[PDB]
Amino acid sequence: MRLNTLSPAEGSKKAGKRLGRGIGSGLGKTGGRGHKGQKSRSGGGVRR
RNA sequence: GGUUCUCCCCGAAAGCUAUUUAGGUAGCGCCUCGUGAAUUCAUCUCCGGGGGUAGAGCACUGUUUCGGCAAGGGGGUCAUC
Ligand SMILES: [Mg+2]
Ligand SMILES: [Mg+2]
Ligand SMILES: [Mg+2]
Ligand SMILES: [Mg+2]
Ligand SMILES: [Mg+2]
Ligand SMILES: [Mg+2]
Ligand SMILES: [Mg+2]
Ligand SMILES: [Mg+2]
Ligand SMILES: [Mg+2]
Ligand SMILES: [Mg+2]
Ligand SMILES: [Mg+2]
Ligand SMILES: [Mg+2]
Repeated sequence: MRLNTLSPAEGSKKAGKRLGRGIGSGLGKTGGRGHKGQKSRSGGGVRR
């Protein structure tokens, strides 16, 4: 127990998705939106 | 139109329905991750079923040719009260 030996529970912290950061990321160009509809646009999508 | 580091595992759709809808979107179908559960599911063999397609046929609804039977047509001639 020193200020540089404390570590979080396992599974307690998970990295966020980061869209549009290359091929390898698995989340490049389109960023998980597919091609070219209303739902791909910034602000795009239909009301409830 | 563009969307910037890496590796591992799985892996579609371009259909149906609706839409001032048709290059948009929503539910379902197909993809993924998780949880739960029945020999649940597949192929083969044997058993039980309904069919009206392929082929065929011409009783029926239609169509078609030839021959006998000819109803009855129509043509001559006299009649034509
Ligand atoms: Mg990822
Ligand atoms: Mg990908
Ligand atoms: Mg694009
Ligand atoms: Mg399109
Ligand atoms: Mg789309
Ligand atoms: Mg805008
Ligand atoms: Mg694969
Ligand atoms: Mg179909
Ligand atoms: Mg209808
Ligand atoms: Mg039968
Ligand atoms: Mg038939
Ligand atoms: Mg036939």
